[PDB]
Amino acid sequence: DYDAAIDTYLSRTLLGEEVLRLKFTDGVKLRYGENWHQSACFYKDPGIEGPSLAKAVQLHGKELSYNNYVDADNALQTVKELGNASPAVAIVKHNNPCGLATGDTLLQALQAAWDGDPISAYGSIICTNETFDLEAATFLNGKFIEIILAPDFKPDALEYLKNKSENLRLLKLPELREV
RNA sequence: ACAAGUGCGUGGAGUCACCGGGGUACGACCCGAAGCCGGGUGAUCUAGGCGUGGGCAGGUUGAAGCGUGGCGAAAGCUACG
Repeated sequence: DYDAAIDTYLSRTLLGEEVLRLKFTDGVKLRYGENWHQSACFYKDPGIEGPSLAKAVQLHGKELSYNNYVDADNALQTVKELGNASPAVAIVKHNNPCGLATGDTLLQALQAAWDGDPISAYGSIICTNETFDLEAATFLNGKFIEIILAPDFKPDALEYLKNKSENLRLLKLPELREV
């Protein structure tokens, strides 16, 4: 690190050619890639930043893969543009947030996005802006989702989904409603 | 029960007493436990429930809430009271 700094600074000050070192430490192999012979491996960053996939817990659900991470992040970015305040949600398929909603009590918003896309949908990445509740949990029942992101969850809700479903990659992100 | 043998019985001595021994049942030569069961007694102690009262020197710590002030484009972060 020390030396890297000594490089970046000097290359930007003394001379002009600037050098950007990257922040990709602690690795983890995933399933594979777009195809079975396309092995991808997530490399977390040591940076303490804030809302990021690095700091998310897979309560239950088979190991997330390439596409998973990708879309999940796109979703996160979508919900994070609206900056707290008004309740909001989102969804996404093949790197395409195809279902943003705001509204009041999530319920409506959530389903309104499901109306937005009632085709492809099945197997998207719901990205709510706060905790999920049974109201719409029963709406989600049958409507296959790949991953469900959320700042936090409610015990009964969490349990409910957990046992009922057998695929939802529940990946609520501890404290994402900040900078 | 057919027979043959055999068992028991048969040519009159028992019965009623008094004084004794002994067996058996009853407390049974005397004393010696824990226990079992019937009907009554007890919550002045102690355990718990309830009603209605009494009490806890003097200090310490300093949650939420509230006021003012900082740092911030906001998001938000933060000091003291």
